Amino acid sequence: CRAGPLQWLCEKYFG
Repeated sequence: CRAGPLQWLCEKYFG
């Protein structure tokens, strides 16, 4: 995961 632009996305959706 891109730990900035997608960080929120990865945590929320992708666990």
